[PDB]
Amino acid sequence: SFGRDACSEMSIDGLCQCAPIMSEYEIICPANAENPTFRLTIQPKDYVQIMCNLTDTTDYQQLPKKLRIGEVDRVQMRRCMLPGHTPIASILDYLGIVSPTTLIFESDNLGMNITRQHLDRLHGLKRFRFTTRRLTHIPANLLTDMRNLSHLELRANIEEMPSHLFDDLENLESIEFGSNKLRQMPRGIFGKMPKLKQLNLASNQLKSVPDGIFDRLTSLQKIWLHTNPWDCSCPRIDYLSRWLNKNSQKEQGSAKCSGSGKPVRSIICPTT
Ligand SMILES: *[C@@H]1O[C@H](CO)[C@@H](O)[C@H](O)[C@H]1NC(C)=O
Ligand SMILES: *[C@@H]1O[C@H](CO)[C@@H](O)[C@H](O)[C@H]1NC(C)=O
Repeated sequence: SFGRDACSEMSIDGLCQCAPIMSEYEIICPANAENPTFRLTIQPKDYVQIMCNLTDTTDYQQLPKKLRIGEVDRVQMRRCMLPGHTPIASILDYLGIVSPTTLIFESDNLGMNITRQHLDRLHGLKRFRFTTRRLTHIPANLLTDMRNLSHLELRANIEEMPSHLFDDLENLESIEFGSNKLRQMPRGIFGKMPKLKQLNLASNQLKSVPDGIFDRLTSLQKIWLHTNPWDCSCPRIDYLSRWLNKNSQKEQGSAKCSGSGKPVRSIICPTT
């Protein structure tokens, strides 16, 4: 585990400087640099933040060596690059970060397309947040083996969602897919979700949803569908209008119609 003694040792060799600030530790890599490659914030056994400023993936050599942070709950990686075709878990391993419950990877400088390999050796993760302003295509295998995952947030201007994205992810409790550019939803995307309580599909580009999309969401408590250009023509909006009327208590905010602006829940489709 990383402490005051481990922090003191770093300020002798000169590779990286450590400073005991408040109840945590601020690590600057390289030490004495105006614009450091790494800015680490370590609050022992609780939280570890990695503030990056890399021109290329090669700069990961500037990371503190022989560092043994140990067990940490939350890991926040801001502006960091994917270490090529190597898992993000390697950066965690190099720093001695053991069994993280949460991982937040926010970066507009990824350098490449996020693959299943970047998320490898992270099957024990409970919470995962991946944010990028850049146009990102998500593969179907990306979240495989992430079976212990209960919270997932993906804000990446994603246009299409692969159908087998949540294949063998039954422990999921919360999904945040807000402020993406999603036009569609696959038919059996939320098939095996017996533990999902919260689902956020707001601020997307959804005109419709396939019939029965939320029927297998038995544990659902909250749902966000607002700020979507919902096509409220019948019989297309029937399932969603009926579902949002029956599960009005679950709806957070109000999903409105493209033309009128009337809540989707207030639309009553006829039978023909
Ligand atoms: C990142 O590093 C470059 C030099 O490579 C520097 O010009 C820039 O100001 C740095 N940015 C931040 C936010 O530190
Ligand atoms: C990611 O992959 C897609 C094809 O699946 C490609 O069109 C896109 O340009 C790639 N992204 C980057 C940043 O190269």
